[PDB]
Amino acid sequence: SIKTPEDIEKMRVAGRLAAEVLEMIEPYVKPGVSTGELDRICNDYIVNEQHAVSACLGYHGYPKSVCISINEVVCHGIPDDAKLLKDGDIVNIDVTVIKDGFHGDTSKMFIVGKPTIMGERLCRITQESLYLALRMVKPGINLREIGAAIQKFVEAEGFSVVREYCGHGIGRGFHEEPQVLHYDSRETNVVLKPGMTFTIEPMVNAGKKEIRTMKDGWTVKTKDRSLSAQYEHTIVVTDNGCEILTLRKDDTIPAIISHD
Ligand SMILES: O=C(Nc1nccs1)C(=O)NC1CCCC1
Ligand SMILES: [Co+2]
Ligand SMILES: [Co+2]
Ligand SMILES: [Co+2]
Repeated sequence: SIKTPEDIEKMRVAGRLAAEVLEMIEPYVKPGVSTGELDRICNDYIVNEQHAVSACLGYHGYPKSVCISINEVVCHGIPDDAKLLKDGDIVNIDVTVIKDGFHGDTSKMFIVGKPTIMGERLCRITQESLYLALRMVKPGINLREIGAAIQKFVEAEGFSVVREYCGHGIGRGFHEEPQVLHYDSRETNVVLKPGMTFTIEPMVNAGKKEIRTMKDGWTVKTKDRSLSAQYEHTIVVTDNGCEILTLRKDDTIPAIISHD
């Protein structure tokens, strides 16, 4: 749908909160911490300090506040008090906060302790795949073009794009239309218009594209057990570009992108 300025104002708030959860949690992502504790830290911050709520907690049956996906876990990794992070791990923490009725959805990769060459590369390339997509967002561009660009970039770096999961519209709803595929598909025919709000969250595997759902029904792993990485931002299409609503202090892309 198309958001009104009033709606967007609220999404800036929700987006900022979600981004601040990732900024706040970064220092905590080190060797020895459990994903369960990280989840608790995020939730306590969201509820007690931001006076907001995790959109993930309870969503479609999800049992935790954030999704934490380590190494080969592609997405929806369930925080676990017994799962400890260690040197070299690449970890995605996907956050979604609701505030004043609107959602802010974002994720980033954290590398624990000493990064491995491939781990740093996969994360960097993945973030750049998101950045290149964000730099294309403007009225008139077709979402299919963005998916094509992401895939082309990722595969040229020897990595694969997960097909199953995609970006999504967002607002009062967590996952609204349209679907934002991260690969070229004729199924995609959406011309961007001002006011549209959605996410871009490419999941990239170091190995093959195939994935598999684990026994908990949420955790997804690469079929070949290769490393996987993902970054995500929620944006609003502006009259001549876009505004990243979940920009962080560490992001290396501007919040307001304009074309012409
Ligand atoms: O439900 C999804 N993600 C969640 N993260 C935390 C709680 S729920 C999700 O990505 N769903 C998509 C796959 C099916 C429909 C869209
Ligand atoms: Co999800
Ligand atoms: Co997300
Ligand atoms: Co999302």
